[PDB]
Amino acid sequence: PPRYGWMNGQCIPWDQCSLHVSTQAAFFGASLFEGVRAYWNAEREQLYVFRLDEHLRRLEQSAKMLRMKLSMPIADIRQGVLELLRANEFRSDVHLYVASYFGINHDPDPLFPTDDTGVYVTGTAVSRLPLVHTGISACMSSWRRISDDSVPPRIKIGANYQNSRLAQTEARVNGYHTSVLLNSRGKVSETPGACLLMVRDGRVISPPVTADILESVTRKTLMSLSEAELDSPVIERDMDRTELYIAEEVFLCGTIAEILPVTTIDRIQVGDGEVGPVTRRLQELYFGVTSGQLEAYKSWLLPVY
Amino acid sequence: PPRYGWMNGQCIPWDQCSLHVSTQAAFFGASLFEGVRAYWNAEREQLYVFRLDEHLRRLEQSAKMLRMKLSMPIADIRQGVLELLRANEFRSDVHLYVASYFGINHDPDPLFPTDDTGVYVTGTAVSRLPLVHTGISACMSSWRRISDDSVPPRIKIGANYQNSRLAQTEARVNGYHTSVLLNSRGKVSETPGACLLMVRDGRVISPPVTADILESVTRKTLMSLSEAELDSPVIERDMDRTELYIAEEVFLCGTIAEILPVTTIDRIQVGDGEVGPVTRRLQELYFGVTSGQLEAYKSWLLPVY
Ligand SMILES: *Cc1c(COP(=O)(O)O)cnc(C)c1O
Ligand SMILES: *Cc1c(COP(=O)(O)O)cnc(C)c1O
Repeated sequence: PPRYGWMNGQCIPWDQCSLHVSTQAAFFGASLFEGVRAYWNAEREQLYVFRLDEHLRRLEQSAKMLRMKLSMPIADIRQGVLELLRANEFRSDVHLYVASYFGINHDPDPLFPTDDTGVYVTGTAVSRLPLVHTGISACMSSWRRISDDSVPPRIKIGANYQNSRLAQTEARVNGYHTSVLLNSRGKVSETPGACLLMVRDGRVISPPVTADILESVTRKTLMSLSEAELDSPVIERDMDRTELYIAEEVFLCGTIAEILPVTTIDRIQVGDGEVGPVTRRLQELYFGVTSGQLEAYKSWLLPVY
Repeated sequence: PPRYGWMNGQCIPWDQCSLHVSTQAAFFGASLFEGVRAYWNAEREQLYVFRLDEHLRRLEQSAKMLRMKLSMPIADIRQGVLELLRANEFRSDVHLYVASYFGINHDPDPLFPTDDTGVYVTGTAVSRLPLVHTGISACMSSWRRISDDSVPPRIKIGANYQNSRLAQTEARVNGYHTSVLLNSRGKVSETPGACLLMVRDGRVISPPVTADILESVTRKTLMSLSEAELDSPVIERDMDRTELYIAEEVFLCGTIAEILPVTTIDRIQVGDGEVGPVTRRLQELYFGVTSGQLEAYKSWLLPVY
């Protein structure tokens, strides 16, 4: 485990990174959060946080819809990420959670938000799953994705993961790495913890932001890279379940997930069942960008030391 | 605030009733819980927990769907409720939360449930809102109720309250005590924290358990009372929004809510705008039962001292 976490402006022993059970955060999962990765480059001896700004922008914007006042400005939270990476002396890849959470209730009504707000940042060392090279199996879920006008999947909040937990538990129980949820219009949305893209007739295709998905930072990154580097704009259109059986390639992306090739869906082979060239190409760009090997994209990276 | 709470088999100072931020409970709101009320009877000097068994039965059954192993048997949790009421020396009405929660992750996948499980019980003194006598205003919500095959409202888990928080925040922002959500079939489901019933053509009517509601203990109680005492079985049928404008009465029920008469919906007067006779009658029965004044129903009550 790591030595420290960071809460409300200071590093503190990991041991005592705690919320009272009566806080809205602990009880309801009412924490708005961002997953952020830092990538270690051995040649150079540097750690690069990836697109922290896009993450912080999304947190601040999501806080509006929740009527949640940030406990401190995002600039200070940026400072926090730095303090935390450094206090733990991480010399490898790191997964971070940066959170703004509701605290103790200020009101007789327990379902109304409070003004008592805090922030914390957690990081743990991680390394790349061999599944990134191998490819994974997915199944279609029996669960339907939560809807925008009910519990918006566009807000990355602790509470919104129940829909994910059910889909993901079922997938694993049935022998798959993950599953694909249809939304209430019967179209492809995403996977419990990652956006889904496919290749058909030479084009990269992904569901639009109205398909009940989170608007992934990694998704947006791949869209830019496909456009700028492969001269292949990603087409955002609704997708059907049965298209995945005929696509040339399918793969998933997100901060934690990185880029995961999907080689079987419900045990049907995607294309010829191998990791596809577009996937590989996008993996090469993405790993290149995040580790700081491609100068053109350097302004996405925050050096830590 | 109360002096103690109860966690994992023991009373401990309220101050240190805490979860680590990395627990599934803290982060996702992955706590299965029951609201339970204890009622103080001044003549007699006794505290009666109401229908604890029905609450414990629902918790254990809900734990199955979540693949959550109870940390201890329900009999021990019953013991816990007693220990806690007594350690705090409560001599008035009490609201309790009894919770089984997921702890630290045992698995690389953060969306898969762990076997590290605990339980806790919280209680605070409360007293009856004057709104029980006055009646409240409701509005129809712009938010739609979460669905069974997405995030089941039948499971009372921390995480499932986001849908409630949004509806309830909006209600209060707009000058109402609460709101009524339609489900995805466009029918009446419930209110953020209470089931809804109405009276039309002399009959008490409530949405069925397939309208995306929690199967309320208070709901079931009122159904028995209406049947046994008023000779008026509650009819369980879908209800439309526009029926509430023409009903003779509307009222809400749940543990925390008790029985709340609803005298306006979207500022339209329900019936003649006064608390209705059926509501009053059901309030009299319900307050009679819970405080231990009606011997016929004594076996619903658990005496504490
Ligand atoms: C966080 C998340 C993703 C990944 O998005 P990023 O912004 O790339 O981290 C995808 N889907 C869901 C459901 C998520 O919560
Ligand atoms: C707990 C709850 C109720 C009330 O049910 P009881 O079993 O009477 O306590 C009603 N609706 C919702 C959404 C709830 O979570």
